[PDB]
Amino acid sequence: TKPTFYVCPPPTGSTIVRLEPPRTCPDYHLGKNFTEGIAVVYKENIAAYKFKATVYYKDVIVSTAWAGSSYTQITNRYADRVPIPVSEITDTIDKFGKCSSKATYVRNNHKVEAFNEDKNPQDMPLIASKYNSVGSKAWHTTNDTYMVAGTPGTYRTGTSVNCIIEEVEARSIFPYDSFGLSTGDIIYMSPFFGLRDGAYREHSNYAMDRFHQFEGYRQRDLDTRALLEPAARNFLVTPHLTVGWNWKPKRTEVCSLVKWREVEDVVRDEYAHNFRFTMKTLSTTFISETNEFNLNQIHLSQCVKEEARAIINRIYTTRYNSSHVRTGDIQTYLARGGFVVVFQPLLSNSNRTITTTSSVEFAMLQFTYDHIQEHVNEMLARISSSWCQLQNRERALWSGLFPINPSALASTILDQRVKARILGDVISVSNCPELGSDTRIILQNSMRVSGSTTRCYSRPLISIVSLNGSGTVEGQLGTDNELIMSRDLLEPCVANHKRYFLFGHHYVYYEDYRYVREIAVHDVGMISTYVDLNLTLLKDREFMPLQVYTRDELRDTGLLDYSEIQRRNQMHSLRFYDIDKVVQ
Amino acid sequence: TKPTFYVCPPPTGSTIVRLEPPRTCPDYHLGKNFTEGIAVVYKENIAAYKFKATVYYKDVIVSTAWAGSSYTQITNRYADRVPIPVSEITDTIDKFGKCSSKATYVRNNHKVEAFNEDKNPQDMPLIASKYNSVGSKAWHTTNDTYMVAGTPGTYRTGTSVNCIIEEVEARSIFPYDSFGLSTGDIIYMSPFFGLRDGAYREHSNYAMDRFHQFEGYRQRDLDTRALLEPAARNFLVTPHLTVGWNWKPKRTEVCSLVKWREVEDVVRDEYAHNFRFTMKTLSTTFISETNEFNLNQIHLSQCVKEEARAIINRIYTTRYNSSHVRTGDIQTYLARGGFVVVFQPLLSNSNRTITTTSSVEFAMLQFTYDHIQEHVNEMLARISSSWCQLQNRERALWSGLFPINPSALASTILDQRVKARILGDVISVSNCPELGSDTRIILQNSMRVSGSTTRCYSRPLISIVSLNGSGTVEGQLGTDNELIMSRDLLEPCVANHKRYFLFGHHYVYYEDYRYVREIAVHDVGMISTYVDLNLTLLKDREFMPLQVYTRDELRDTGLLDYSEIQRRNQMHSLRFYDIDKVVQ
Amino acid sequence: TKPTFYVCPPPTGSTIVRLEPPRTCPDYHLGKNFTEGIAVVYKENIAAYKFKATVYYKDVIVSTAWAGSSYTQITNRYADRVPIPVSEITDTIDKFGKCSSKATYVRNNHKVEAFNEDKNPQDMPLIASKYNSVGSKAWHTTNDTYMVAGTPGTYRTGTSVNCIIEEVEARSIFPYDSFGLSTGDIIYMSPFFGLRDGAYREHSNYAMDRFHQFEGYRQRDLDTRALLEPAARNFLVTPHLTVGWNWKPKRTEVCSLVKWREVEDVVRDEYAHNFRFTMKTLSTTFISETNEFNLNQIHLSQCVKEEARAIINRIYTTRYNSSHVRTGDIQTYLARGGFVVVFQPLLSNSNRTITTTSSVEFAMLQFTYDHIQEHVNEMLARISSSWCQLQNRERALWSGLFPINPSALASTILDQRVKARILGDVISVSNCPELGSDTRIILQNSMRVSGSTTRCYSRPLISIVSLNGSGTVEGQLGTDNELIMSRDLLEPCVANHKRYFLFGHHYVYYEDYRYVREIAVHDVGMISTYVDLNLTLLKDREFMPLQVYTRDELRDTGLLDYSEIQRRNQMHSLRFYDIDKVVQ
Ligand SMILES: *[C@@H]1O[C@H](CO)[C@@H](O[C@@H]2O[C@H](CO)[C@@H](O[C@H]3O[C@H](CO[C@H]4O[C@H](CO)[C@@H](O)[C@H](O[C@H]5O[C@H](CO)[C@@H](O)[C@H](O)[C@@H]5O)[C@@H]4O)[C@@H](O)[C@H](O[C@H]4O[C@H](CO)[C@@H](O)[C@H](O)[C@@H]4O)[C@@H]3O)[C@H](O)[C@H]2NC(C)=O)[C@H](O)[C@H]1NC(C)=O
Ligand SMILES: *[C@@H]1O[C@H](CO)[C@@H](O[C@@H]2O[C@H](CO)[C@@H](O[C@H]3O[C@H](CO[C@H]4O[C@H](CO)[C@@H](O)[C@H](O[C@H]5O[C@H](CO)[C@@H](O)[C@H](O)[C@@H]5O)[C@@H]4O)[C@@H](O)[C@H](O[C@H]4O[C@H](CO)[C@@H](O)[C@H](O)[C@@H]4O)[C@@H]3O)[C@H](O)[C@H]2NC(C)=O)[C@H](O)[C@H]1NC(C)=O
Ligand SMILES: *[C@@H]1O[C@H](CO)[C@@H](O[C@@H]2O[C@H](CO)[C@@H](O[C@H]3O[C@H](CO[C@H]4O[C@H](CO)[C@@H](O)[C@H](O[C@H]5O[C@H](CO)[C@@H](O)[C@H](O)[C@@H]5O)[C@@H]4O)[C@@H](O)[C@H](O[C@H]4O[C@H](CO)[C@@H](O)[C@H](O)[C@@H]4O)[C@@H]3O)[C@H](O)[C@H]2NC(C)=O)[C@H](O)[C@H]1NC(C)=O
Ligand SMILES: *[C@@H]1O[C@H](CO)[C@@H](O)[C@H](O)[C@H]1NC(C)=O
Ligand SMILES: *[C@@H]1O[C@H](CO)[C@@H](O)[C@H](O)[C@H]1NC(C)=O
Ligand SMILES: *[C@@H]1O[C@H](CO)[C@@H](O)[C@H](O)[C@H]1NC(C)=O
Repeated sequence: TKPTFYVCPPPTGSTIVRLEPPRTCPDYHLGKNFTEGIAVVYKENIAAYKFKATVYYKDVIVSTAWAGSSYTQITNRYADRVPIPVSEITDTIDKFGKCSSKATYVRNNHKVEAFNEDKNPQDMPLIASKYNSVGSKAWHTTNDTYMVAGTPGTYRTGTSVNCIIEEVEARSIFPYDSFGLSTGDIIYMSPFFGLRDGAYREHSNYAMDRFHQFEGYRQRDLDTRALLEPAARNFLVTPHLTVGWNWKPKRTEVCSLVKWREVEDVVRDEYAHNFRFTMKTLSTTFISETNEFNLNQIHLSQCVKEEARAIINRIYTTRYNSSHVRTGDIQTYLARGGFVVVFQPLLSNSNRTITTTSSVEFAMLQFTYDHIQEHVNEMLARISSSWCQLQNRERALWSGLFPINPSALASTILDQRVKARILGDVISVSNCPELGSDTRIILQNSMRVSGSTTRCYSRPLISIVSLNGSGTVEGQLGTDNELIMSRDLLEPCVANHKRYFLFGHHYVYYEDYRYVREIAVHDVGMISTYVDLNLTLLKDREFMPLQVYTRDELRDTGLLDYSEIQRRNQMHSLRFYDIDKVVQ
Repeated sequence: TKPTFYVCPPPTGSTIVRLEPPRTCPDYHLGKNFTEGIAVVYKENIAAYKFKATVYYKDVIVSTAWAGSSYTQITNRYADRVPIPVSEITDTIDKFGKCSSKATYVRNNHKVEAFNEDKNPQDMPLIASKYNSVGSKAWHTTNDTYMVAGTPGTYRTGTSVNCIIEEVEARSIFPYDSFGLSTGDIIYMSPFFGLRDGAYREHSNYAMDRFHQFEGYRQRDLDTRALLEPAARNFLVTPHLTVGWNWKPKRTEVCSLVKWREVEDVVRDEYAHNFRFTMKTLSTTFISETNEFNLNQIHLSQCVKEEARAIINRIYTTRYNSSHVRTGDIQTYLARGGFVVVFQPLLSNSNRTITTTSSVEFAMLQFTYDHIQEHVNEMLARISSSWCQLQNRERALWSGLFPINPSALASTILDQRVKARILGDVISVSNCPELGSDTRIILQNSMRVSGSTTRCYSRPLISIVSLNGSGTVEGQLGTDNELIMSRDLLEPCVANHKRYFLFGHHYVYYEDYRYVREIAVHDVGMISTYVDLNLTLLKDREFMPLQVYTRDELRDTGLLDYSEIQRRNQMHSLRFYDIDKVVQ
Repeated sequence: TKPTFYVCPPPTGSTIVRLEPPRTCPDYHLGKNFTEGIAVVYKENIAAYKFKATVYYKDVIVSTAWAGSSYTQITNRYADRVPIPVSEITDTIDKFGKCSSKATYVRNNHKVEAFNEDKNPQDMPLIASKYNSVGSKAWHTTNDTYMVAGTPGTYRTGTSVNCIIEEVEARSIFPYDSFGLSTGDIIYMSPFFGLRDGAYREHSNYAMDRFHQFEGYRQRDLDTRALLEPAARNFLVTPHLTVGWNWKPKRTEVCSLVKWREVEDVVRDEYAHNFRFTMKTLSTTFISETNEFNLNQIHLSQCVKEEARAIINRIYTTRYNSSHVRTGDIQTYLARGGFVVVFQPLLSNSNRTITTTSSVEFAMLQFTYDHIQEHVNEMLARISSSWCQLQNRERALWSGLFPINPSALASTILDQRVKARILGDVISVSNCPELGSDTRIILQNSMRVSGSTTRCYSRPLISIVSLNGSGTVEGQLGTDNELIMSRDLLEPCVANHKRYFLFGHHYVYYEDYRYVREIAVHDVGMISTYVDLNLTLLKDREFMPLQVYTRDELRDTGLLDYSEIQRRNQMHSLRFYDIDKVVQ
């Protein structure tokens, strides 16, 4: 509650200062050279190469029964899948639509045969299965299996043979040196093995005697009974069945890269030694290197070039036909995480394999961060430039207002109470030491000069009585609790005089140069020159490691688990038998 | 180092200007109409429907031995799994807990039988396996397998039959038209096939003679020897075993959608034709359309409605019991990426299938971007409003300070040195052309008027001597290196005169109207009116395509790989035999 | 188009106000105590434990042929895999590199034997398969299979036996109580079962008579014919083959945690009860708890401690050898989502199992949000501090300029036209009520005082004629369309008088105290004191649920699908046979 006053001795030319000329503000050259265009992004092809084939085999069952007193007993049953030799196929099924009843094959290196029901061989028609729905079709000749019992006390052996033609779906994966079938049989030969076009250099685990090729082969549709259209056709006689598939060259069917996404409007900027591809429709930003990608380092990449050319030409002709024009041939870049962006640059009218990560967020995060960063940097640059203009403008008010009141402005700028004079075009400042304790300042009642009536004081008079015995100073009350050491502020005595003066924590009121009243500072109504800026801060957040499906849930979508079946079924003999007891 | 001076000819009323009235600032109406409430998010169910069943079968082994000189030789061994007909089950096992020793079945379309050890049929008790741990239990009758040798030189055939009852776990996937068992057998009949409640319209690949239903069937627990509780029970006699499972209706057990996450506090805002669901506890924002979702377009969605009703009612009663109140029935929205949000709106007291993506991460990105965007937009709006108030306030200082010094303020505003006059309520400006070269300005030593002593000049006097022969102008030094063409700035000769004047790069010092000294501008102490704003920019970042597990690592978690086993084991005959040699 | 004037009655001391002292601005203490260091992040090990083993078995085929008239007929063929007893192995193959031609085994609890071709037993050399490429090698003795036909009308039975030694790859998963082989056989014994070191306490589903251990066993390489180096070796005789594998202790080979990523420069800050690990090279932020993690709660975690010690010591010695120094032993924290960060703190020179999520995004998002939040909060703090200094500085201009023009500044601050007086050190304001309608203000032509020539008016004179009959006021035009009710603003008649005054929407021009002309306000040239701030807002974005591979694509990378093979092949008997017809 104690007011602090100062005592400012008269200044001296010692400390002179000046206002700095207006500072220049940096011009922020934020903005890069970009390039609009069209892009097609390609990922690695992880799917298996899928085609359709046919299996031709005969089901040769050999049943041995023991005819008993009142029953028949099967004492053996040997089921076996045997191939159909290509001679019978190309000479009987695709000729008359019939299949011989006699199996001729090779087992244990011997040429063995077998006859259904031990009868004369016939040619039976191939009849569709009862479940021949779409896709999975099969034609067989016999619905019955033959066995005989005999007279009680003897063994009799029967035998069935069932000509079966099934359409299967084959499937081969890189490096395409084998393919498995829906029946479960692995065929250790590439689907592109042949005799011409350098195909004889494919992989094959079989001898060339098992392999037959029919150029111009006209396969037969067993439903419409009509020959199909000519097409080279491979036939391979596996020890347990015969596979046949339409031959197709390797160069035109499989390709390591597949189109992932077409992007109509991209923008390529160049940031510090690296390219950047911003795609605002996907909200995805890929970051490549400045070098081109040579598609000769990747196996089987012949599709992408022409595929992307057709797609990119269509996109340009359908969207940018009139606004822009092309500027050269397509460029190929390897984006980060294993992607391949085929980029066509537009202008306005003015060996290994690639492994792709399984994400797109490392890119969506990149786009979002780039957006916020670019925008916030632009806004900060604008704030900075605007701030400079405002300071350079306020320098004029400060420089133009010093003549009117130099001491107040110099005390504000230096954040310390000082007394300043204008010595022409410069300012001579001087520190005002604060009035210490042991000092009693008494306030006089009247502002009138003694005896004189046309002249009166301007500010209230005070008496700074000293306590250390240094006498008694008699001055008057300056401004902002500044105590001048003289009474040289007089004025012509105005009429209807009313003034308020700041005395510590009070506003003393003087009417006709005499004390009238006093009012606390906290009682006077307030006027604010302050403009408000209530800026709130971003709060801290914590992200939870959320998931839509767990690994268990993702390994729970199939009908059977191979490892489960094997763990449960491979202890059939341990569970239900005693493998440790010996019989003597 | 050369100072540049100007020469300002007297202005003319030609160019008059004025201060613009205060500009209005836009009121930013940033803020949307939101709606708090509770939500439950549902994903597609990708798991298989799992139940428990029992398999009843007999292991019929037929061994053929050749008794030799000093050894016995197995010349054949035919193992086979055969069904247990439902008559024996429902009449002997669930009646006395015993199983007949005689197998009666159908092979090759003939009714065949077989007897263990070729003896009289018995009824053996079903005994638990030695490995009957939790879950996987099995009861069998015989631990031994019977075979006989005979006299050296003859073949003898034995036969075992082992009654086996196993509890398996069945598993069926959409569209639920088959189910596989832990033993490996596919049962081509839906788990919900029956005779009542329209169940006879399910899928079945078998004839109705193989199917038996026992309404009110009381199954028997082979451990506590006690009947279980009544429940309709289906029995199906597959050619190789008999499956039995408790029947359950399709409408009450399987449902395409499963609850993923309950969210207690959500907020639905409406942004440009689309809904948005902000969930601050998950930090996830889903973006749907304005339309409701009809759950009748999705197969098997009967669970979600009532399930969500119970959960949502519990959540309200446990958290928002007193603060808010409900405002109508639940609404169903299809969020983006394939999710289903069942949203219950609160208020304060004042056919196909759905395919779900495997990542809500695009939604965590959405939430984070929405947060930064909303907050930064709010802060920019506040900066803009505050900026307007500050400019509208500084307009008062500029307008109020022009009378004191019009030329300085007009030179600052126009960013060009000009001379302005106040022609009443307007300002008449005039350009000040800069003083060119070939001009020598000489500085006079004394500021005193010749002869006069009570009158002296205010600013130093200069002599602008010309070189093109245009004579010699004699004026004095104005302010800011302005060269007035006259000497009309006089003053009453003050006592103790001290002034500093700016002469190019120097402050010339004059004491009693005579030159005294000079000081370089770079030597005078400085006072700064500048407030600092050191704003730093966001730097560029590069995100690496990081992963926790690769695709290989994710295909390395199982005990066996089916394709690996098949590639290695299906060349057993090629590796270890010579399939190309013929014997003659 | 109508100008609005005011009428301000003379103020009264009633409403006095004052400028607020400068407001203090909060010092933003944004900044946390961080700790630099090195970290190694460890994920859960999901891969199977993979080792190499050898299988020793004999292929015993038993063929029964029926020699016919002009052909041979196989009436049975029983293939079987039989073990090689360990006596023959350790006494003949690893001694001489030969294998006996006689199989001795146990089937149906009887000790059975069999001889290839029914000949005298021999010792045949083990010969490599023709396909012995890298890795998968196999040595067998016979490429041929023996069978005989006989005289037409009789059955003859042959038999092959083929000694086969294959190198397989075994594979066991947690809790390591079984392992499967590449041949498909499950071995129900832990790979770490033994006789010493407490290994006899592992899991084993077999009797101890089937198990043999050879301490110091020197296995034999069948290619270089040389003994290998000594190593304890387990042998187990499974009912269908014999497995042999080098024994290795459980404590030194398998460990639940695997090193995921080494991070050279991390920074651990402490935010609200939780630790945070910022890794700027990965752009990843993990958020743990303040507690240490006890690695004794996790099974098989013995690797991580010493592994991380070696790696962390190497990292320090290679990068931070001279800049920093260590500050204690390593600390172990469980980050969120199931990760384990082993953190070594640096200083400058001044039981269950852990389940890991499959993401590295919930943390890349965390890092990015932390970066934007920290930077934007720092910038907002700087804007706020700068704003305070600027307001505290502008308070000096407002306080210092009130003496010059109190009414204009008080009208601007209060955003309302008022009339203010300076009553010493305070300001007494008074509201100026606006001049209503029914009032005609007439403008006089001359500014000259009647008769007097050395004295003239300063502002144009007006006559406010009243219409309600209240007479006619005669005053003059004040400033800013303020209508003073008196004519007390006179001036010494200057020469060359030129003034512009604002009359509504016009600037009336007066030359020598007489009306001259008028100009519309919209016609006067403009000067702007306004500094521009064009701040643009962030626009709304929508993220699409993008994916690189779908779930189908990820389940399409294998050669065969087990469930597909089983669904297609398990209806072989239903498709191609008639299981519903009975023969009588
Ligand atoms: C061994 O026995 C089986 C039967 O156990 C024999 O199968 C028969 O042969 C038919 C020809 O292959 C086969 O397909 C037939 O039916 C197909 C389905 O069409 C429906 O409408 C039929 C009435 O016209 C109806 O009988 C039939 O119902 C049977 O099939 C359904 C299918 O799920 C079962 O649910 C039933 O239980 C029942 O078994 C169907 O509802 C039909 O598409 C077939 O037509 C073929 O040919 C057409 C040319 O005209 C062509 O246009 C069409 O696309 C098809 O390719 C065909 O009519 C049946 O399964 C069965 N036939 C009968 C009398 O039901 C099998 O042939 C035999 N094998 C040998 C070698 O002997
Ligand atoms: C063919 O031969 C096999 C043996 O080769 C027969 O199996 C026997 O029959 C028992 C009943 O099915 C079967 O289970 C028994 O043991 C179970 C384990 O309990 C433990 O504690 C026992 C102490 O009393 C101990 O002997 C036993 O150790 C045996 O089993 C473990 C299993 O890992 C082996 O590791 C050992 O080598 C040893 O063989 C166990 O440690 C036990 O749970 C069973 O109790 C059942 O019934 C209880 C009712 O009272 C019930 O409460 C409980 O829940 C169980 O359901 C039971 O005691 C054994 O494998 C074996 N018995 C013996 C004497 O070892 C098989 O029956 C036979 N098949 C036929 C048809 O002939
Ligand atoms: C049952 O019959 C099969 C044949 O049907 C017998 O297999 C023979 O035995 C050889 C030894 O195991 C086996 O491997 C031999 O060839 C390997 C490949 O090397 C190549 O270069 C050879 C030039 O000399 C060339 O002949 C050979 O071409 C054959 O094999 C390739 C393999 O794909 C086929 O594509 C061809 O069609 C052709 O069949 C190869 O191109 C070779 O690595 C082997 O050397 C081993 O031993 C070396 C020690 O000196 C060692 O350095 C090396 O690392 C190998 O371990 C070996 O020469 C062949 O498959 C075959 N031999 C012949 C004559 O082709 C099998 O032995 C028999 N089983 C029994 C028990 O009777
Ligand atoms: C700023 O705004 C927030 C939001 O309502 C408010 O809580 C806070 O009190 C405000 N601060 C000031 C100083 O007005
Ligand atoms: C702004 O702050 C940064 C951070 O320390 C500093 O490097 C830079 O020099 C500062 N700029 C100015 C102009 O002070
Ligand atoms: C602000 O800048 C944007 C960007 O070009 C522009 O469209 C807009 O008109 C500007 N606003 C103002 C008021 O100048």
